[PDB]
Amino acid sequence: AIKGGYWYSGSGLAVSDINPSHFTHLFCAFADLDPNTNKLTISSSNAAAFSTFTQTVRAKNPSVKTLLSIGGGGGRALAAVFANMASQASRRKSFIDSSIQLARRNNFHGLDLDWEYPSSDIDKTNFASLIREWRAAVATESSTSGTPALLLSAAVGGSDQITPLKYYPGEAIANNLDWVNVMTYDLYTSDSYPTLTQPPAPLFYPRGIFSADEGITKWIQSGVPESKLALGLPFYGFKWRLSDPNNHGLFAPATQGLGAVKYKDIVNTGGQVEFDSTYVTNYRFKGTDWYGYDDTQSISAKVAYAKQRGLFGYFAWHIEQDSNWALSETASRAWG
Ligand SMILES: [Cl-]
Ligand code: NA
Ligand code: NA
Ligand code: NA
Repeated sequence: AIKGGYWYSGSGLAVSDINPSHFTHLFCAFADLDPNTNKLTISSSNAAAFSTFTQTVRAKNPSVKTLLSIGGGGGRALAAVFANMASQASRRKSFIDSSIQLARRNNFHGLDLDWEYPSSDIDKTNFASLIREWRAAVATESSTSGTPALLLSAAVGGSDQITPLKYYPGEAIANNLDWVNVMTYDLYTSDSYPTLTQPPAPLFYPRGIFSADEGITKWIQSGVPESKLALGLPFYGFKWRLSDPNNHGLFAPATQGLGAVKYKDIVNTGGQVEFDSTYVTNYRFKGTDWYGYDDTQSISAKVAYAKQRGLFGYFAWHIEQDSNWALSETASRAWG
């Protein structure tokens, strides 16, 4: 049911170059949360693109649905801002009201909350209040205006490796959001694990305790039904420098991390591509350069996993990182 794609406004991909044929849902990232008013705002840079996002994409795929994403991975400061907004009923009200009005005023079908991350039992309770009040406002605004109701989603931590999932209210999510975008990636980055090559977003991780499978299982255990979970797919990976170009498998000795790299830039490298079916990851190497990332095989494998578990679907972060829609096409084809 969801073939999701995030369009990151700072990516350089123009809205008119998006191919919405491979998606059911497109997220326009990100509106900003104003710390002063606690209103959802759009930067003057984004206003023209956001205001025509939906009209533009629907010219190519009229059945595609759009949502305005709010927040971002903006560090602890942005988390603080969401946290303080969520703490008071009147702040939540400003955010709720402005988010709905902004979605309507800019022809979005929905809103996507990206608070990274609730990080206390109080954050948890406030998150539940925020989303119940948001659902209530969305149902009221829809009934009072006659306008078809906004969709509500949230992007959520995808593993205890990323953030303690105990600080999400699973039951409040199940009853109040239409689905969640489970961020099942960035588990084993080259910045955090610089001395051994890793699968950064492995489906399974039998040498440890965290994986996409662990995260999905925890979300289901936490009170969210599989039919409200969308599996996250990263369109980028991480790079390491190998100690020895001849020692180039998973968990190979590395001298350091060399950052994150878009899929489209990994494919550029050529070299040798491999697929590990135990962890479900691709990797690619040339000389001492090593990349751990999702290529078409692991994308297909993750999408098949999602479909077999009865998940709602999948989403990609983010679409500009793809190469000629290769991963987007692969994921859509895998789902059917
Ligand atoms: Cl490890
Ligand atoms: Na507006
Ligand atoms: Na609902
Ligand atoms: Na080095």
